[PDB]
Order: sequence, then C-alpha cells, then structure tokens
Amino acid sequence: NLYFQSMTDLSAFPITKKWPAAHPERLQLYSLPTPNGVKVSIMLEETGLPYEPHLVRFDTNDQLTPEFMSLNPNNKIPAIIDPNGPDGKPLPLFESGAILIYLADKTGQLIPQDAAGRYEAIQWVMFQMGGIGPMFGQLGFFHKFAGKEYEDKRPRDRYVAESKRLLGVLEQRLEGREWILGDQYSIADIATFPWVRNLIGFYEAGELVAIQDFPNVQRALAAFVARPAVVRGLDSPKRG
Amino acid sequence: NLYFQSMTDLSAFPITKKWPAAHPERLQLYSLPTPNGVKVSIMLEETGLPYEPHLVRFDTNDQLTPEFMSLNPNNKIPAIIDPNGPDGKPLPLFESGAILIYLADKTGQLIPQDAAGRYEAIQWVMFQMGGIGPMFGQLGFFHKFAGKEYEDKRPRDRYVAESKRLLGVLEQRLEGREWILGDQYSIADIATFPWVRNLIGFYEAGELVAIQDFPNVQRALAAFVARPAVVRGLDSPKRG
Ligand SMILES: N[C@@H](CCC(=O)N[C@@H](CS)C(=O)NCC(=O)O)C(=O)O
Ligand SMILES: N[C@@H](CCC(=O)N[C@@H](CS)C(=O)NCC(=O)O)C(=O)O
Ligand SMILES: N[C@@H](CCC(=O)N[C@@H](CS)C(=O)NCC(=O)O)C(=O)O
Ligand SMILES: N[C@@H](CCC(=O)N[C@@H](CS)C(=O)NCC(=O)O)C(=O)O
Repeated sequence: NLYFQSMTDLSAFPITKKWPAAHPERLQLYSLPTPNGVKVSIMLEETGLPYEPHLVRFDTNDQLTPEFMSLNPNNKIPAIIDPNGPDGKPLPLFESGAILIYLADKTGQLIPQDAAGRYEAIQWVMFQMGGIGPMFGQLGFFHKFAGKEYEDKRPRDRYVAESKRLLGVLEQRLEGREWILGDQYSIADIATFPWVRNLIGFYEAGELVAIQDFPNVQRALAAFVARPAVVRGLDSPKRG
Repeated sequence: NLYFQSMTDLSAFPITKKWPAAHPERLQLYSLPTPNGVKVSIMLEETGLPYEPHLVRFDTNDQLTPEFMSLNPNNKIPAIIDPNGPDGKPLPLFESGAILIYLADKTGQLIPQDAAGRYEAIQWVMFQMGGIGPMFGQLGFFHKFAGKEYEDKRPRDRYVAESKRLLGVLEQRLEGREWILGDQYSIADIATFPWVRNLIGFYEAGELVAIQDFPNVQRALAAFVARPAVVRGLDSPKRG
C-alpha cells in the first residue's frame, strides 16, 4: 500500500471471519428480519445507502459466537460496520436505535435538521427503545413463546395492560398527525411501526390488545407497511 | 413587553399549573429519586447546570394528571423543560436517555466530542435504555413488588437470568476500563449505575444475581456512588 489505496479491508473486525464482506465498500449489516433488525434494513432502504446484509441465524446460535459477539458483546441483532465512517474510519455499532440516529446523521435524512426537532426525534426513539420494544417483546414471550409450564396468565395480563397503555400513548400522539413527528416521516416511525406490526402479526396479540381501538395507529401502520422501502426492508437479510 | 424582556414565562406549559416555577430562568425537572429520575439529577449535579426540582408524587398519582401528562404523555418521570433551549426557546423533553444526550450536548460535557465516540456513547445509553432499565425493572417487579397471587417463580427466574446476562455484558466491557467508555466518565455511566445500585439495594436482588461475581461492576459501582455529584443527585428532588 505504498502508492494507492487497498480495496477496503475489514479484517480488523473478527465478525468478518464468519460473514465475509463480498462488498467491503458497503455498510455491513448483521441481522435477521425481526422487529429490531428491520428497523435498520428499512432505514437503509429508505435512504438508499448501499449495504451488504448478512443473515444471523438463531437456529445455529450465530449471535452467541465469539465472532458475532466481537461486534456486539450483548449477543443481539442488529449490528453494523460502516466502512465509510466518521473521520474516514470504519464504525462498528449496535443497538437499533443508536444505528437509526447514526444513519440519519450520516446523510442528513429522516431526522429533523433543527435542534429542537432532533431532540424530539431522539425522545420518541427512546420511548420506543425503552417502552414499545421491551414491553411488546415481553407480551410476545408470555403469549406466543411461553410453554404450558407457565400456567399463571398474570404475567401475560401485565404485559397486555402495558402494551395497551403504550398503544394509547401512540394513538393520542398521532391524533392530527401523519407521522409521529407530524408531517415528516422519520426514524421515530421506523423504530416504532415494525413493533406494532410484529405485535399484531407474528405475536398474534392483536385480539388481546384490541388494535381496532387505536384508529390513528391503524391508519399510520397501514401507511407504513405499504411503503415500498418498508416492504424491501422487511425482507432483508434474505432467509433463502 | 415593548421595551425589554419579561421575566421568563413558562405558562405555555400546563405542567406549571401543578408545579409552578419559582425560578423560571432555570431548567425545570419533574422527577422522583428512582433509578430513572436520578440519571437526570445526577447529570445536572455533575455538570453544574442550574435547575429547579419538583417532586412528582406517585402516592397521589401525580404522574397521571393532565398537568403532568401535558409534558410527558407517557405518564412517567423524569421530564424537563429547559427555558434556555435551542434557538432561544424553551425545550420540553422526556425519556431519561434523551435528556442525558440533550444535556451533554447543551454544554458539551460528559459525552465524547469526537463523532465515533459520540455514537459509541449513544450505543451504550441505548443498551441501558433497552436492556438494563427494562429488564432490571421487571426483576424488581417479580422479586419485590409482585404479591402472593404470583405463586409461579418462573417469571422471576426469567428476569434473574436476563439481569445476570446483562451484568456479564457490563462486566466484560469494564475489564481494563475505568468507566464504560474507558478513562472518561460519561452519560453512559450516569444512565447505567443508578440501575445497578437499585437492583442490589432497593430491589433486594443482589443475592439473586450474585453481584460479587462481577468484580469490575463492583469496582465501578463503588466509585460511582461515592462521587459527590452522584450523592447530591440521588437525593433530588427532596422528598421532604
Ligand atoms: N435493544 C436492542 C434489542 C435487540 C434484540 O432484542 N435483538 C434480538 C432480536 S429482535 C436478538 O438478537 N435476540 C437474540 C438473543 O437474545 O439471543 C436493539 O434495539 O437493538
Ligand atoms: N432472549 C429473548 C429472545 C427473544 C428476543 O430477543 N426478542 C426480541 C424481539 S426479536 C425482544 O423482545 N426485544 C426487546 C426490545 O427490543 O427491547 C427472550 O427470551 O425474550
Ligand atoms: N424509559 C423511561 C422510563 C421512565 C420510568 O420508568 N419512570 C417511572 C419511574 S422510574 C415512572 O414514572 N413510573 C410511573 C408509572 O408507571 O406510573 C425513561 O428512561 O425515562
Ligand atoms: N408501571 C410500572 C411501575 C414501576 C416503574 O415505573 N418502574 C420503573 C423503575 S422506577 C421501571 O421499571 N422502569 C423501566 C425502565 O427504565 O425501562 C410497573 O408496573 O412496573
């Protein structure tokens, strides 16, 4: 490398031993099409940023490998390495909500550019990250995944009540608004609607929460799922 | 107001009907000394930013009032109004992790100033907001608050296992590091250590998680609780 640049080398990141980069000039996404993974693929599809997706398979415990954990020591998807990071260096990152803020800043898309609006966006991303995701996820556990040994439905009922409470927050926020921040679709929507979708789809919790009681949520969710970039992001990484 | 500035008027914010501002030139904090509330009071005490604390009492359901909910429609503490906000206007904000990022940016303290470091800080705040807080909180419910009607200890055991897993992430991260981001104490520490403290103190879950198995965590926690600004922040708002 005396006279010119090498092709992008990501070998400093041990995760690349397990999922080699065919396109090391592109952001590398290590994910699975779950509500948290699709936040990031949807963001990438919306913004048009090139990326190389890699399927992290739970059936083979891929997320528990040293290779995966070298990128995310929390053992969870999604995670990224952007080869074209700040200060001209690769940037590893995990936590879906952090990735959304990073990506919005990188190219100045899908976050308000005024300061107050930016902090409001971060607030609603935090609401999702600390409320929607954790609590809808616990309902999914107790309704869908928990076996017959959990005979007591009190934990389920706790998370039904909390999920309804959170849906009510969203419902009131969306009154008179197209999207969570008003007219402009943003990372707050990308963080939140995949979880509403999962709750009432995959988790089969739509009857428990009575989704029809939240007409603004139903409006915005229907709009969200129909966006072509959302449809693309929901199917990435490809399972086959 | 023809010839000069009025004293700061926060009357546009209905929360001020319930907790009037004696010092409307200061950031207004609506909180209670819980792990999430003290993140913000600790940050304020660390940075030296003036603030006026207001005790939001759960015994009188203050957080469920229209006045409180006009600021945080999610009905939770902490929440703030900074009268001296971006663009010279007051800034309302909720979600502890969002407030921490706002405050660090406002005065350029306790977040790295280089881009990569900033995103790493946001990542670890997200780890706390989506992992530590929600999961330690569910353990607190099932261990401390849940009554005898929850005879099945399977939910408790689920959150014990998850809390131990999260403590292990923190433990490995702190190996060879003073604080979560290395040498420099930051908002990542402020977000996280109040929750470790609460888990092993108020929640009485220290035996369940065997805190002594996490010597780096014990080191950093002991350092954290001894900081004079932490001691001040843990006692704000004052209950009497
Ligand atoms: N707070 C994290 C949560 C990520 C998360 O829950 N990831 C799940 C899939 S949706 C995962 O990787 N689970 C694997 C496991 O727990 O072993 C984020 O938003 O990124
Ligand atoms: N270890 C997890 C495995 C399942 C999992 O990771 N679920 C994700 C969704 S794909 C979750 O609930 N994440 C919570 C969040 O996003 O905060 C569990 O036992 O629930
Ligand atoms: N994700 C929120 C969580 C805040 C939270 O859980 N607040 C609790 C106290 S620590 C609360 O106000 N609970 C009142 C209630 O649920 O009614 C944040 O970090 O600010
Ligand atoms: N409505 C809550 C009341 C208690 C509460 O708000 N707890 C807070 C701690 S003070 C919590 O667990 N917050 C979770 C987080 O921070 O994510 C519950 O039923 O657990």
